[PDB]
Amino acid sequence: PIVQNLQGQMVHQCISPRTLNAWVKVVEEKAFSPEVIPMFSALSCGATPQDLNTMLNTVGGHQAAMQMLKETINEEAAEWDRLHPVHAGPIAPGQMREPRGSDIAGTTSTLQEQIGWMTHNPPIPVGEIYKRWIILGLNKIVRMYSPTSILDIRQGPKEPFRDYVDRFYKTLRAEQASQENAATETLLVQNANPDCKTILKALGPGATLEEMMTACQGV
Amino acid sequence: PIVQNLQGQMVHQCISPRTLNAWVKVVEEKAFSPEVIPMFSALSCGATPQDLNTMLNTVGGHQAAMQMLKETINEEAAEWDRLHPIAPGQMREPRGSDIAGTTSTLQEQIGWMTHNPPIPVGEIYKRWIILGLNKIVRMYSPTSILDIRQGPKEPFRDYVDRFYKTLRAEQANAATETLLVQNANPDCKTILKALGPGATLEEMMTACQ
Amino acid sequence: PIVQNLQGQMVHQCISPRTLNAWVKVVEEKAFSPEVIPMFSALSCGATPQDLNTMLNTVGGHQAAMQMLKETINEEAAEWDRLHPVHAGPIAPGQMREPRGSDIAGTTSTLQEQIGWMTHNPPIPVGEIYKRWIILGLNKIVRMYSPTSILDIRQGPKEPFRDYVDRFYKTLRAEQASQEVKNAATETLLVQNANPDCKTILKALGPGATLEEMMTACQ
Amino acid sequence: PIVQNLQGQMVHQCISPRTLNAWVKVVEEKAFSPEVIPMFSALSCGATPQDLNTMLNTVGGHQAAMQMLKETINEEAAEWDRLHPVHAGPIAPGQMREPRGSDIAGTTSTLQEQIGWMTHNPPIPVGEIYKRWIILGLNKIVRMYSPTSILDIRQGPKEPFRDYVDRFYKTLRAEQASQEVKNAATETLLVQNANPDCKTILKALGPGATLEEMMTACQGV
Amino acid sequence: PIVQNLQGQMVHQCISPRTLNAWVKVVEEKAFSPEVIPMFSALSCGATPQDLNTMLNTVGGHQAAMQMLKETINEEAAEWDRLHPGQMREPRGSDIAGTTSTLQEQIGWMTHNPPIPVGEIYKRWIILGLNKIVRMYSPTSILDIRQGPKEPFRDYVDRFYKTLRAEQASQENAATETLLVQNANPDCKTILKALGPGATLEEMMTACQ
Amino acid sequence: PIVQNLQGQMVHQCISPRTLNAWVKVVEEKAFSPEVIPMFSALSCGATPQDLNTMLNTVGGHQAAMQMLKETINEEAAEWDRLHPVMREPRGSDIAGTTSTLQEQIGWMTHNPPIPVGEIYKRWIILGLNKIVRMYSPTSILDIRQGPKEPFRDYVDRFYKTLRAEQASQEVKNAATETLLVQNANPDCKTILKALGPGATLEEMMTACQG
Ligand SMILES: O=P(O)(O)O[C@H]1[C@H](OP(=O)(O)O)[C@@H](OP(=O)(O)O)[C@H](OP(=O)(O)O)[C@@H](OP(=O)(O)O)[C@H]1OP(=O)(O)O
Ligand SMILES: O=P(O)(O)O[C@H]1[C@H](OP(=O)(O)O)[C@@H](OP(=O)(O)O)[C@H](OP(=O)(O)O)[C@@H](OP(=O)(O)O)[C@H]1OP(=O)(O)O
Repeated sequence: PIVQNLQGQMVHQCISPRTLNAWVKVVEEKAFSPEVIPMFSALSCGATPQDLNTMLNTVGGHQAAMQMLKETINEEAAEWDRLHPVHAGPIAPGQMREPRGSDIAGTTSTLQEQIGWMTHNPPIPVGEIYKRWIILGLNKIVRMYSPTSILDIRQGPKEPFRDYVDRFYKTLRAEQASQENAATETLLVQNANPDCKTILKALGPGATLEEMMTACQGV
Repeated sequence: PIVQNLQGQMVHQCISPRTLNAWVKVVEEKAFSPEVIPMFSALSCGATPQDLNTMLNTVGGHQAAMQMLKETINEEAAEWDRLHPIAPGQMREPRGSDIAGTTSTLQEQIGWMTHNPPIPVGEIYKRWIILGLNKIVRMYSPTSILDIRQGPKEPFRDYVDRFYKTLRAEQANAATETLLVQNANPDCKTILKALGPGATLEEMMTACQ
Repeated sequence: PIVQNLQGQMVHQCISPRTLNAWVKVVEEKAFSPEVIPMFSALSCGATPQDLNTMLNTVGGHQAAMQMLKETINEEAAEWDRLHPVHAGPIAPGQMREPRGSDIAGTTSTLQEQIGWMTHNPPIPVGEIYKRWIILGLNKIVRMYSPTSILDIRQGPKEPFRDYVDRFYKTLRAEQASQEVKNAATETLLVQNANPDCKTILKALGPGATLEEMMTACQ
Repeated sequence: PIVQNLQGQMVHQCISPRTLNAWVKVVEEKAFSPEVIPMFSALSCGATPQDLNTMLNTVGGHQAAMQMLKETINEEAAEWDRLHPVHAGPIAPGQMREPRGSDIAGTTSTLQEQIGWMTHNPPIPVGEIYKRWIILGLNKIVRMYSPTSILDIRQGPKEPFRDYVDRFYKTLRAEQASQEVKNAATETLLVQNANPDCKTILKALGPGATLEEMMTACQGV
Repeated sequence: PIVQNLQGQMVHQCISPRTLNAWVKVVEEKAFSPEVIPMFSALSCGATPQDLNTMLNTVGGHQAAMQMLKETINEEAAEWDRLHPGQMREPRGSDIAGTTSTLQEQIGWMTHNPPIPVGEIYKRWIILGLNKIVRMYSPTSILDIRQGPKEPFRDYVDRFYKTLRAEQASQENAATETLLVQNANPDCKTILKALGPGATLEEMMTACQ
Repeated sequence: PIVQNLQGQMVHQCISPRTLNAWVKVVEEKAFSPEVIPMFSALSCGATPQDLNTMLNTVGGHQAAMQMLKETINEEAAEWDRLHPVMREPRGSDIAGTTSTLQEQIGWMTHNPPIPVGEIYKRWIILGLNKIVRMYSPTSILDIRQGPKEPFRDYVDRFYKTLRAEQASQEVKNAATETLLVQNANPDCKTILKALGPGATLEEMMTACQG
């Protein structure tokens, strides 16, 4: 990554073995659960395109997801090339060549060029752009790899309400690739067992989740 | 987080993998026991709203508690917007979603936190998060304090352990402790009542040994 | 904690996750064995009252011991307030206010104030004072939670002398006897409670035998 | 490795035990799967030829692959010597002798000479050149140790399409030591080797479908 | 410990949790095998008497050995007081052992010009006591190490020099070579005597391969 | 070890617990396999004689090998004293850290020009470890024969692993090793290898015998 030292310099630093092993183990253990996407975004803090490619390429399995991710990266790179055409001619002294789509993705750019863009005045954050594309692709992968539909989450006859809500919002987070309505509240209240459904319907509209789980604690 | 370097400057630093793994494992292993809230407050030392959202979002399970936490954060953000509705260099004040890192960038968060005077959006957001976590800890407590009664052959030390564990869970005030003397078995209750008021817990546990 | 940087300044540093995990695991694994108190004193090196409260509050179990520790801390704070009365007289124009009992315990003081007292010239080491109180309370807890009395430590018929002396001095360390009481109780109880073989051998060594000679003769 | 410190100096640093153990365990657990090569490239960040030789020599097994790697390194060194004949003359003042093939491989060069080449202005990245050669040899080893041909990857009757594509691009990555492998023949072989149901759906999607659309259309079949 | 930072200054540093855990686990796993003494000497690099007392006091078991070590430290302190009955004050025996000296005084002696290494002296005493403990905790006598009928010579020499290192509290003579050749099984004994006197261990183990 | 700080100075640094534990675990797990010697050379990077003695003395087992190593170190020190008759000049035992202090070792290693007592001692230690590795080698290269159904890759693995063990080195390939390699292969792979002809690289040999 590119981090700031003690002398106030933006310098390049080798990616640590702890970060590599952490990302590899996160992918091995959690597959493409939603919480993988924050973790990735946290483990690639200040990363260069080379570091991002390193994190993605060290994954051994999930090659379908990785190939999808390459297709998404190519789409976003083509859009970047359409919106930011690199002008021909020679580069002025003291200036950097403008990055193509593959330059942001670390395919046709060197590490020295990536450091140059990221530490230039004004900076071109190629690492953050590439990370944005990668996070788009990973959102697609998370939505695709979601196992269960939200319509199939129904509270058991003797299942506690807390576990039912856990499965509900876990499934919803998996299918939306996001933790961010009225249809969700109605689907939530509708799929409860008769007791909790009667209590929740008795609570009236406009109720919060804390009140809902408090009213069904032990029912 | 935003930390002070060995040269005296307040700079931004990437959140360490050990802190992330430590928080994730704390949530996975301890669920929402009370001691999770201090640990969190220690692992988010000097954290920005982005770092707080990172710590909360890396949690895989307990999505009911996390959604409750989002509701609490939205409530506190709406309250902030209600309590905080032109100079040349008048810096913009943070909205509710700006403190929560929803509508603010890392550059803006560092801007508020390092301004003169500073607006510690990280500490405010951490205050809201700790409120929500207090609610979650209070709800996830298994037993009520009124249901903590000393067994016929239960040692007094274990009974006090369960008593103050449950009490700590439900109080995420001082008159509740009176229940400790009331819910003891007849022997220990008679001895403790004989000790009178002003008796410390050490004397109580010694008298019932 | 408060540590020294490169330019010789005493600055505040966030408590590391390794120290937190080390303290939590020490409490979980060793309960309130005596060696926990030195370990604590080592893990809280240079700690502020906030850091000490963090270390105490991260303990999940032993809430009876933690409440006892809170009572002891309140006692020592009240004694501090008794020994340092707030004087009603002429204060110097640059006279900094002295910390109260609750200020040293981190209850009514902020982190900036704690750093202020600890880094002042001359310093008021509120962290070391609070750590002294906490170590007093932990001493009480260790003394109370000691399972066996020293009078009940008797060498087994086939128990090796090394294991018997190990249990003897472990129990003695747990009960915390003064050097005179530990020397008398050690001289009479140690030799007296040995099995007939080791007792005969030890008696054959003559008076004034050191523990090394006693354990060598019974090997 | 040669890294930059807090004061912006390029200094030599002893290779860390964590990097050594990480590389050794990666070789022990993953053998010569493709993902080993990126990992290597990450663990040898800023490495000198001496550090590269250290990482390669700490490998205990796979001595056939290691000896092959020595042959590849010697070939690339001979090619370097063919492309850069050092002039039989005296070294200019304030300069360094140009590195031969064995100098880049750390065989006939000292650590101080490697630091000299790597920290000179302009630098001669002997570590990056040697790493390029090593990555060539490791690419050969990965392609050779690939167990299955891409032609033998056929979707099972009840195998999910996601697992079939996983095995497909995993095998293809192993056989090419690369992930930029998706062309026309791979897309047609991919659609062709699917089970009748998924093959009918994929052909019904039409030409030019993305992999996301292909796996979405065959989800739950 | 007192270590040198990146700016060439000798400063005091808090003992790291990794060193504490390393020492505690070394004592728990290896007990008082000889190799514990070098490890200790490595983990107490640059340590003050306070740090040494910290390392010794964190040991939970082996309280007999710890009391022995305390007695040995008191003996060496009494000997130091016997040898030492703008002039800086000299440290007494209890000052070197960290009993009657503060951390400020220890740093004062250790960082003076010329330095008075109270930490290295205390470490010398502690290593003496630990040598005593290692010699006592040795399980087997060297005279009882005899090569088995089908035991390889390499394993026999391993046990031989492990036991010898345990009873010497050091691995650094001729009676050991004669006892070694004497304690071999008949085959290896005939081969070793056929090698002749003055044979090195490499030749002895090579001849029995 | 002696490492470089921010002011460009060579200063002494306490040996880390992770390096000690790494070396101890390497000895416990790998015994005296050849790859231990590079690992050692990497874990003692910039080490002082005191640090080298620390790494060697923390080994709990293999006391026969450690005593052999002590004998080799004493031989190399006596030879150093014979070749260099007498800051004070270092003796053989001074380089081995026996009769020298840490301050003296730092003095020699940080002098201009430096006297690398750590690198000399490390050379001696690596000599002794080479002896130990060659002795602890289990099998002779002449006993490595390809099984009837053993893949050629595994046979070459055992071949060059055994050869590396018997020479304490990887630079071992020559004409005798190539002819012994082709000779000890099973009839099928031997026929294919003979069909390749001379000058065939190991890559071509392993490709021709695949499957
Ligand atoms: O006190 P800590 O926060 O736990 O700092 C440690 C310490 O780093 P510094 O002393 O440089 O701050 C370790 O250094 P050692 O002395 O053990 O070598 C280092 O380990 P490395 O040697 O592997 O650099 C480790 O870093 P890592 O996280 O990469 O394990 C890092 O811990 P933090 O990174 O968590 O601060
Ligand atoms: O001495 P230990 O308490 O057993 O500490 C180890 C050690 O961690 P540290 O050296 O950072 O304290 C391992 O680190 P390695 O050098 O083996 O890498 C680490 O393993 P990881 O590398 O996987 O982090 C492991 O952690 P884990 O529990 O996740 O296996 C952790 O053990 P504890 O966590 O029990 O302290």
